[PDB]
Amino acid sequence: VALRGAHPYIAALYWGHSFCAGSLIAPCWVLTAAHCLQDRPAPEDLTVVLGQERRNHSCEPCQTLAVRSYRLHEAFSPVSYQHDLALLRLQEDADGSCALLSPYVQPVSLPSGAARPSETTLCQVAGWGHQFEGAEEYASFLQEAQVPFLSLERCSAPDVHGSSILPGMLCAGFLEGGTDACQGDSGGPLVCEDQAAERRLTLQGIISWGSGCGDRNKPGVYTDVAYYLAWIREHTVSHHT
Repeated sequence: VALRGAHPYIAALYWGHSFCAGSLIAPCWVLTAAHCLQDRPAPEDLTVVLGQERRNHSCEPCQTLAVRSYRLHEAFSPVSYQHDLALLRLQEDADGSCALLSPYVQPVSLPSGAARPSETTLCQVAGWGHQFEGAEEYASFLQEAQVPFLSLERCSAPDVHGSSILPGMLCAGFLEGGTDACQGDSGGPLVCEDQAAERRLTLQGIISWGSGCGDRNKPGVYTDVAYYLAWIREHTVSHHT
């Protein structure tokens, strides 16, 4: 598998000094977490960079886009984080174009929903994660971890995430194994085996919440993209029908 062109769908989202990642699901659409947008920033103050290697760093294949509008799931809860997803409609330029697809910028495929994930499913989470403030020249690189899907039964254990796990959420990671809580970003991609899909890997999770960087790792909790599949289709459709 490739490495600088490793996760060409991952988007870097900026507002003020806050940060979130998301996933390019088509040239004009990015999928992220609703919690990233719950304070309702003006679309004009958002910046999306596709193809970025280091946060805050410009780069030759980096593409910077404005956002035209965005939609949070109408039922998102800021308290429990149930239904933690949003769509960004990117601003098209003079030509009707949004992301210029390239070897560094490519959309990720949505799950089929045919494929019901199991503890044997293999996944990957990408993100930048924790980085010490100051000294930009030392900005971290995108990194990735291989994580297994973690059953609802094991995730809802009192000892793991308890009654905090709600329908529409899924878990991935190791019970004690470690190292994802310091490397994922709110809204970032969990990409897993679909097999019943044209592509080998599809986007099956959006980084939602989990244990704090620094504490002992728990599995991360992700928005279960497949559960919202009709919501994502309906709000991206090209034509009213």
